[PDB]
Amino acid sequence: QISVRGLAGVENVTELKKNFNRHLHFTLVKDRNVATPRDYYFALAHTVRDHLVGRWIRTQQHYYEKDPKRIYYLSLEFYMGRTLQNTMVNLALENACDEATYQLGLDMEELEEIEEDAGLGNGGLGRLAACFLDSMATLGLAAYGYGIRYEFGIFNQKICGGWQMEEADDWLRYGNPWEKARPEFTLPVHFYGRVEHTSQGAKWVDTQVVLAMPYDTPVPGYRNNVVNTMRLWSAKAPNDFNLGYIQAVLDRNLAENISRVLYPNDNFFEGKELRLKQEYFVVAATLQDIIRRFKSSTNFDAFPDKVAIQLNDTHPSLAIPELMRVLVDLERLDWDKAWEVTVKTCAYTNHTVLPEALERWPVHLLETLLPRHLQIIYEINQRFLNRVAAAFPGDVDRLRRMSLVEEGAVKRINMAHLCIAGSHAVNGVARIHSEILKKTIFKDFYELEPHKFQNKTNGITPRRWLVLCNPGLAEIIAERIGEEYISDLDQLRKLLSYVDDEAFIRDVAKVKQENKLKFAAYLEREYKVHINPNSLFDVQVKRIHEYKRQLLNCLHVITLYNRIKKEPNKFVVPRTVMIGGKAAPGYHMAKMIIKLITAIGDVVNHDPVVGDRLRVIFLENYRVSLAEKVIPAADLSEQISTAGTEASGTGNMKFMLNGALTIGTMDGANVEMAEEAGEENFFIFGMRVEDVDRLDQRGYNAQEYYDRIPELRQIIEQLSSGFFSPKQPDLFKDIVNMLMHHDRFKVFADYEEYVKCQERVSALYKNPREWTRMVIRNIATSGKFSSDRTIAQYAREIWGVEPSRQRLPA
Amino acid sequence: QISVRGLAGVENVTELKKNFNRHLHFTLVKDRNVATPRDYYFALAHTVRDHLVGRWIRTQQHYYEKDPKRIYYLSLEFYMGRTLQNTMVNLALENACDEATYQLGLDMEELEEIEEDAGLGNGGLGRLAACFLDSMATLGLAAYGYGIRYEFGIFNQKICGGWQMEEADDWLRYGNPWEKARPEFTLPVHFYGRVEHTSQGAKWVDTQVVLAMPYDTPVPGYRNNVVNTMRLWSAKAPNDFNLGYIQAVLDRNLAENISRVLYPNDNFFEGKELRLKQEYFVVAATLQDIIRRFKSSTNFDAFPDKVAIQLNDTHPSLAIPELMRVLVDLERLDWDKAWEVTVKTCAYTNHTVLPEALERWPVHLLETLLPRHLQIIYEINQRFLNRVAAAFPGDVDRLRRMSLVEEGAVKRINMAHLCIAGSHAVNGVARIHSEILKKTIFKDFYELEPHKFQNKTNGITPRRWLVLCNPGLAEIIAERIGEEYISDLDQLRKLLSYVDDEAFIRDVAKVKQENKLKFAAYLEREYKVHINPNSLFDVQVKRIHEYKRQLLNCLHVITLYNRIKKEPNKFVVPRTVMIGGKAAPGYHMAKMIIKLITAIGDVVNHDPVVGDRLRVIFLENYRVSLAEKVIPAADLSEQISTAGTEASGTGNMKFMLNGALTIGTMDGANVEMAEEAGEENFFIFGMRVEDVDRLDQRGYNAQEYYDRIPELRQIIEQLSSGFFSPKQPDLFKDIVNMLMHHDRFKVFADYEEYVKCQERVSALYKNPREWTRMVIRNIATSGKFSSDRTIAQYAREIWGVEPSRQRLPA
Ligand SMILES: OC[C@H]1O[C@@H](c2nc(-c3ccc4ccccc4c3)n[nH]2)[C@H](O)[C@@H](O)[C@@H]1O
Ligand SMILES: OC[C@H]1O[C@@H](c2nc(-c3ccc4ccccc4c3)n[nH]2)[C@H](O)[C@@H](O)[C@@H]1O
Ligand SMILES: OC[C@H]1O[C@@H](c2nc(-c3ccc4ccccc4c3)n[nH]2)[C@H](O)[C@@H](O)[C@@H]1O
Ligand SMILES: OC[C@H]1O[C@@H](c2nc(-c3ccc4ccccc4c3)n[nH]2)[C@H](O)[C@@H](O)[C@@H]1O
Ligand SMILES: *Cc1c(COP(=O)(O)O)cnc(C)c1O
Ligand SMILES: *Cc1c(COP(=O)(O)O)cnc(C)c1O
Repeated sequence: QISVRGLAGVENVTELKKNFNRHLHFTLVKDRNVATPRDYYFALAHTVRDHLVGRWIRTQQHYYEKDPKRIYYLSLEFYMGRTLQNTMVNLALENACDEATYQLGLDMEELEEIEEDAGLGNGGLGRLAACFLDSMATLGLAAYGYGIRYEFGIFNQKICGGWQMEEADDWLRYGNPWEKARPEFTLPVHFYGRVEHTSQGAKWVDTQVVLAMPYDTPVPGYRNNVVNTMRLWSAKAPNDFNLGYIQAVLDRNLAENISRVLYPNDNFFEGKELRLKQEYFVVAATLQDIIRRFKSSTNFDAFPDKVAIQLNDTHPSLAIPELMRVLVDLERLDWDKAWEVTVKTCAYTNHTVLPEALERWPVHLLETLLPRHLQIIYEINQRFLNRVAAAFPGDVDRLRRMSLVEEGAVKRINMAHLCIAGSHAVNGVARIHSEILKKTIFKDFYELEPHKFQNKTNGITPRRWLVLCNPGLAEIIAERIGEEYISDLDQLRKLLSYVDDEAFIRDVAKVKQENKLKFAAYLEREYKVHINPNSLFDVQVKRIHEYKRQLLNCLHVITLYNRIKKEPNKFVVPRTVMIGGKAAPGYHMAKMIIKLITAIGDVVNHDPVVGDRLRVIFLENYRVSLAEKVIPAADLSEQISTAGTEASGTGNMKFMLNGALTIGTMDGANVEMAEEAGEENFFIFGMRVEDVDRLDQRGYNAQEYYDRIPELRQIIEQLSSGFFSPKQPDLFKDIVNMLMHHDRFKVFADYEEYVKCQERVSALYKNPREWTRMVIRNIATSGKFSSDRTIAQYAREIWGVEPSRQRLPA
Repeated sequence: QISVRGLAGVENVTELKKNFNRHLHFTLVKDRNVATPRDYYFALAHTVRDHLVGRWIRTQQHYYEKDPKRIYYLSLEFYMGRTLQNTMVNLALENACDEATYQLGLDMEELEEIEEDAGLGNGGLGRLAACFLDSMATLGLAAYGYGIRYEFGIFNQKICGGWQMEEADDWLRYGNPWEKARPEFTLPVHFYGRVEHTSQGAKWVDTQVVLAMPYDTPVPGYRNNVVNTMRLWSAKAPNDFNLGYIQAVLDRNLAENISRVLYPNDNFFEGKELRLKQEYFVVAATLQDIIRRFKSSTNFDAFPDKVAIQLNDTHPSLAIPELMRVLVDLERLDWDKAWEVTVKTCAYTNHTVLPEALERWPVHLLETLLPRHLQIIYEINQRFLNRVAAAFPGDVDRLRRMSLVEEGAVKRINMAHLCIAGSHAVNGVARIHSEILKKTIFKDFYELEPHKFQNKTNGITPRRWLVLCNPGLAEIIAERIGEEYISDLDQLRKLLSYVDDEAFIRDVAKVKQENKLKFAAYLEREYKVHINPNSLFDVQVKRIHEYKRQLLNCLHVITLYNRIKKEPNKFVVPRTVMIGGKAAPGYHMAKMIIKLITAIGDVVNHDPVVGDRLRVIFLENYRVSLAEKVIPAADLSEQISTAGTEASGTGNMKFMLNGALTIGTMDGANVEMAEEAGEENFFIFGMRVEDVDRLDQRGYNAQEYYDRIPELRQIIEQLSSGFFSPKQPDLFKDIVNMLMHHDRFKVFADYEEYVKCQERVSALYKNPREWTRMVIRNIATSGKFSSDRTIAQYAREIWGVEPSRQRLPA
């Protein structure tokens, strides 16, 4: 059908067909008379997977021979989503598989919908790791993603009576055809115990052992025959574990619980023992694998020339004292030499400045669980602070501020401080965020070691986030500028030459309308919800958080509703307002925000006077596969966090690439997006970081805004009085009370400017041709936000390796 | 190499080779440069498994079309052992696979040793189920084995300091290539709750749900292209289970523990809740599957014409009240009609008369866990006892004896009574055992319903237990009488014509010597133990139990030792005495017996005066794969249980078929073995059942034997005084005290006759030609003990179906 999907050659189609039938028979043990769509999905998955095998084996063989510097990306989260389509795209098999299945009487799109998301992350941080793996493979880097194979990923969200309910995501129930268990490379991980000091160094003894069993998933690069590995560890008890008899066998679950479930908090630290066990488990198993591979190339001076470890936030920070432990206690290196190796090997990426998100582990927990690591952390701290004292003599308050050990009611270790001390590079994830790091929370560290601090603005992979989810747009683009942009997204700038081309304008607008029709249809089928496909699709999808200000969106929606009720017969641009995202199960205010949104929908969607001029829809169970459907359908992207709070954002970039205009604050990467597209082509509003600081200095008083803005007062009165909850009039009191007396995110302060900016959005939507022209200017300047650009920068500026677009032989 | 192993055709060998290489690449994702023997085993297993698929699909298709009566064999235990060789044997692929692997530079025997036993049973009862499945497939019956897929089977036994230690049998660690998960046929099972009575019958409500997920294993018949199914259920929690958040997900293990571990007691009832859950779980899931398959053929009058359910002991006895529950509560049949259907569908096999082995469940447990089933059991009991009262008016003690409900400190349900009331047939497992049932524990039931009681003497499959484990013997037999005997074992009678044939005598003796050399070699390799291969191999392998009297064997061994010490320079026939078996982890006396055996070895094996005239070896970790090695090597089979205690025995039959002579009591199937071979060709000794009864009537006084037999007194003094435990002189006091004051199994009473009989064994071993002639007479008359004979009898006399030796088309 479409060119970017590759060729459907007769020989290939014929071979895919027979391999599909072979798997259906020999692998699934079914005949076509009792096979279900799920069986057909599996037969296709095994057929496609077979094409990865040769490339996977030859890629790993190649790294063994060439011995390049290896990149180890450590993360507690990898939000991969579905794998089938991505694999076809990267191997150029999509059209051929479409043809083969069609000849077999099957609709491939239908089979794709059967696959479960691999949801081993919470949101942005996890999904960034996934885009990064795709880019590292596409750029030919010898890169390995290491994490935990959670049995249960991020929970499935059900909405019941307008409230979030959670159910376990049993993603492995039907099997996972994309992983290969490797029980032969199982490794031991130690916990608890005690330290004993001998004539010959420290020894960690009397430990409990848990086994780490690896499962390997292939990561194909884009049409370059490179297939890298993501290795995820699963916890297993040893067979003599606890070894009356029956109870000892049942108690094996204590050990195996380490890999059972993903902690479901986004941007929030919960200091539980099980989480600490997960963090050490991934680090300890991974480092043994790293050292093994390094020895199979005795002198660790070359270690940093052959190994880079990138810490995705502080969650794998124990890699620093673990590497020291191994080098000092096991390999017998002197401390100073070991520390030199460690610093040159490790680099740290920070993804947040919110205080409640920073990891500060109680000393008593580390003391019990990881006694030798605590000793090492203390020694690191003493040596570090000796350097600080030498650099800033007499500055005693600096010593307390910079210490890895925090004093107080309960002593804690600040893991960010540990990572900075033990890494040769520290980066933020968007220019404004990296600046904020140097000016505020890490200022002291920047003054001691300015050379460590860098920026690496985030990106997204244009394979998944354009070619895969929006083939219509990819095609009309390729028609004008060829296919090269898929691995060189900066080529999209060539599209500026078409901003006055009538045919292109029409095609861009047509693709959006088709995407909107398709999404409107999906809504009716799977959720029996009707929507007007000619309305402006106004979408805010991301995790539910106070800092992301879904509440500000709600205030605008109610404003719109109230204005319609006031002048029913006045024309207003019709909108469908869609808000989706998951709340952490323990985050009460986030759960209340979900209920407010559905409550607003209950009123608005059933008021005859509104008609279909305004609809408010809560999109249930937002996840990667849903993002792939809704983002291509969106007209307006809401990126409205309080300035200074969203470190980068990446949903923002997905919307830009897919033909939505953005309404947003000057926060995170929004700043760079506006810079690339031009401020005239972006709907910017609200306080800047400097304005937020000014307000904090004089004191934020929400009452002032309530007193001066009658439309806002009306909304608050509606909320308090029970207008949106007739049977439970005080249902939203916690929300009102937060907004009026302890709003850390200054929702009222940006309300007036937000509403006025939304009016400018509506005015532009009334002129389709100029709306589309502005869309073309955004798509055309989205190239900087490819994760290929991001990864090339990490490679050259942190890891010391050169990317390559050269193909291995098939 | 050898004929019974089939043909090695060029086309087949070529195809096996390329499929082996294909699996190594695509399935295992390895190249030959990093592959290990384990990878090679897996590649071979997948290659062989592919040959099962077509036959498996076509067999099950065939049953769907023809709609024959289906046989459901319900068991909590299936002791399958290894699958690779058995599969090759039954598909005629052994020689071809041997040739293919040899051409690839691999030794197939080596690869076979990598496979784990599937050890989902304790011993005889579990292994009987496995032989039965093989026979049902070989006889073309539409038969299904249903059980539980335990994550951990029977524990691995390690001996440390002469004591048994247990370690978990993590048999699934590397995967199981022989099963197919079928998550699509998952079914709900209910627990707890309460009963509510409506206008329209009872309703079981407020239950907790556990899901039963099936895994299917193929069961190939011998060269007939039939492949039946063994379906084993695994426990899974529902996704809303327990649904703070993290704890709710971790608590899923409560539900999943149902299928975690096999209870490791042989012939001993332990009344624990988890065991009851396992029993209901298998029954409830299985019955839904049965009914489903029956409806997909509304009138249940035909149910017994289309379904037979065989209960392997009382462990699945809840099938009776569950079937009633489904028919009465769900399908709305009247009670009397439902009971008629149930009785005609169910049949019960009893495997023990030991009181401590009989299941008697506390009423309070059933009341809490299965409230509706308890109501039904009460109703069954009332109606049954009404029949008894009508038949035996005024006999009130009979009413209390026959009741399903036992009165006392704690009320219990007698599950054997339930099974008899609810089955149209009840059988024992050897003629003497079936007689014992009618004369003692089930006498009252036999008087009420004589027609229900039958015998079905046990058997073993001659595929695994001759062709597979003793190819040398199978071949020298086939040379004389052709290959037909492998599925018609009665043809072995033809061998009586060769009892005076000098060439045959020599060949039989040669095969035994080769087996003994091979086993002696295995001992040195894997256990660094040296043995004299010219000695008489005297073996007792079976679970460790007081009733099996390993202790009597020990007394003979010590007698032999003491006699040598007394007259060192007198010639005695050299023996290697091997004893193996597992003790239940909580069975203290059994663990003490293991320690006594190793203790005797420590003394005997290191006494220079004994030399290699006597060796005592404890065979560690006895299991099906070890049985396949040691049984072909044995000269003397010890089958020495107290008369009346071993219901049948099946190890006895394995030894007979493999060229060992038997020393044994007239117990279980030993009686029928002696009858078939002739008493002159069997070493029979000891009390008969009638003698044991006589002694019990006058009172067993062990002191009498001690007082009259000086050789016995000497042994007891040695045990008490610390001769076999220098550092812990009173280590064996529990044993001595049991033997002298509370021996339920009358070890001393059979001692004199046992020792004298062992002397006759030694005298015959001195004459190789006559030893071998007697061996030929045993092998030649072992035909009755094929499980094909047994299954043909169940089919004709209980299930109402005809066996068939006709081949399906390949
Ligand atoms: O090896 C992990 C899984 O191995 C499956 C298995 N997987 C593969 C396999 C084979 C090829 C593959 C190629 C790409 C990605 C994944 C791949 C996986 N071979 N065997 C078993 O079916 C499953 O129970 C087990 O957990
Ligand atoms: O850099 C990728 C993304 O990382 C998100 C992010 N996620 C987390 C996060 C994610 C999971 C966490 C779990 C425990 C403790 C803290 C945690 C913090 N921190 N930062 C940022 O909010 C977003 O702007 C960003 O684009
Ligand atoms: O389906 C059960 C197992 O399915 C394996 C699988 N097994 C088969 C299969 C395929 C053919 C078979 C033929 C005979 C016996 C067993 C057979 C099993 N196909 N897929 C997966 O690799 C494993 O993770 C999963 O538990
Ligand atoms: O019939 C097969 C075999 O069954 C054995 C047998 N095994 C059990 C057994 C096995 C497991 C049990 C678990 C719980 C409670 C009772 C249990 C009883 N009962 N009988 C007999 O001892 C043997 O002579 C016999 O040949
Ligand atoms: C991209 C993405 C995110 C990140 O969105 P932000 O708006 O940057 O927070 C979260 N969840 C999913 C499923 C995504 O695909
Ligand atoms: C046959 C067999 C048994 C049964 O032996 P008995 O001597 O009849 O108790 C027990 N265990 C294993 C492994 C077997 O193969």
